Amino acid sequence: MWQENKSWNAHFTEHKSQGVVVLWNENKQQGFTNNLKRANQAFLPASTFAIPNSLIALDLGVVKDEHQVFKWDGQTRDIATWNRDHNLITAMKYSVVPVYQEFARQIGEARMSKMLHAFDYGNEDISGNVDSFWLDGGIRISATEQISFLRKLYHNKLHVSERSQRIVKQAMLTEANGDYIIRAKTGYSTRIEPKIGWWVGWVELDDNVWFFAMNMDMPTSDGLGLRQAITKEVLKQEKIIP
Amino acid sequence: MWQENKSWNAHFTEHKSQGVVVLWNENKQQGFTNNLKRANQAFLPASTFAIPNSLIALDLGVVKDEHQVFKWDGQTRDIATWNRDHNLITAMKYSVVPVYQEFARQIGEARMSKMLHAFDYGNEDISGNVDSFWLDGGIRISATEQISFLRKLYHNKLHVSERSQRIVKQAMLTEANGDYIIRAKTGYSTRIEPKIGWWVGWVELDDNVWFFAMNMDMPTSDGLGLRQAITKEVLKQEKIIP
Ligand SMILES: *C(=O)[C@H]([C@@H](C)O)[C@H]1CC(SCCNC=N)=C(C(=O)O)N1
Ligand SMILES: *C(=O)[C@H]([C@@H](C)O)[C@H]1CC(SCCNC=N)=C(C(=O)O)N1
Ligand SMILES: [Cl-]
Ligand SMILES: [Cl-]
Ligand SMILES: [Cl-]
Ligand SMILES: [Cl-]
Repeated sequence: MWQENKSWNAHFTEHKSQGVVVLWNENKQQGFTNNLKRANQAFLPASTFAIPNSLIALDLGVVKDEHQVFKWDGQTRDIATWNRDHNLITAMKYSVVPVYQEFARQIGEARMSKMLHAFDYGNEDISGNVDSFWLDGGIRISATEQISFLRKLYHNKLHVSERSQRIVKQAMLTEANGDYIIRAKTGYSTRIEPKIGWWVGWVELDDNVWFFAMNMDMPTSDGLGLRQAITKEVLKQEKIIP
Repeated sequence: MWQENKSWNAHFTEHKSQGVVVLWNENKQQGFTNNLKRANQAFLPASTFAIPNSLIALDLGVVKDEHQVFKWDGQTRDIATWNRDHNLITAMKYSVVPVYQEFARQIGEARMSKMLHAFDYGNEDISGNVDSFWLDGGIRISATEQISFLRKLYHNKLHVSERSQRIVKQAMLTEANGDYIIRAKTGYSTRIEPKIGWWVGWVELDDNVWFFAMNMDMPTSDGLGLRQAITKEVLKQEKIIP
């Protein structure tokens, strides 16, 4: 099921990094990883929680559709792309935490807990503030657990409406060309050590789908680009992308 | 509120070509073109008919979803990408005419005629073979009529299910990056003169949608890349994409 290829460790050590890459081949039902222990270590999801958050908000009617405008509250925050109006698409593209905090408040602790357990999402513990539990609370998820959750979302197998899953997968669109399509979500956990960066999603090919989930130590914000770069080095090495 | 900007003709003249580019700014509700007369001139849709054809097939249940396999009939044809199995996604990516001909045969003349009237699609005339009318029959559509049809599709306003419109817009995915998303469909009309190439779709920005419809004379197949190249030249000039 899960095959450890320690050869991939060079992709982190060459960048003075520490992390895990997890790949799942949907057609052969095989998984690969550089580090089995870290692949099964759970971390704060950070902005990768935007995928289950958006799913629940859509299914419960908190969000009508991907065109609904969420107004900026006129308060300037550190990330410049946050200080403007957003919809479901740009909220995910720019990881607009205040938009998702409002989602969680409208969803409520009771319904958030039931959906996360139905999703089998991580440890299913929303301990902490309902608007911040994925940033400084008790919810934790591993790379392999991200893969399992994403595989259900791809097949529309999650216990929400098919429309909700289609819309969220549309918002996950990150990159597309004649060779591949990448639907993914970035993450950056900073409020509790260890500071890590996430990148989870999948690569759609013509005749296969390659799921991926990676996290890596992120002591400073200068290495955020390594999240996508290290993953693409593994995808290139594995003949998945040219 | 159309605006004719003959400056764009240089993008055609540089390649010793002739054609029309039509842009629609959805936010401002204003249009732009290099040739107003040709913008309203109707041609055979050719493979751009894959958009309404897939919509009808999905809504009628002829296609269950985007994963359903349409097996190759065994006949070797000129374009090698046609000689394999395809789903709704790869059929649109490779413009696999035999797949779409099979769609039209299962839809039938009566249901195809009424769907096109409901769509207000072009001259709504499906005269000819039920599996070739968009290639050598009587159906005609202009660039401005293509944009009219695409704007309804973008807002889920066509008189089919919202699900079928979402799936087709997923199949239209052509290119995406951090700057823009393009959902579009190419076309090459070769059976009846004049030989023309098509490119219709839209460019999704964070804050706006730019619908485009272009057609150009295509005497030989070696200029097909000019369909996207000239459109991007126009999009770059108007500061729509970097
Ligand atoms: C989610 O992981 C976070 C949020 C919890 O802070 C957001 C913030 C960022 S990048 C912030 C720094 N930008 C430039 N220096 C991301 C991200 O994934 O890029 N998500
Ligand atoms: C639709 O417009 C046609 C069909 C009617 O033949 C298909 C064929 C092509 S050409 C593919 C590349 N051939 C040589 N380079 C297209 C197209 O739009 O590219 N659609
Ligand atoms: Cl978030
Ligand atoms: Cl959608
Ligand atoms: Cl076709
Ligand atoms: Cl999409």
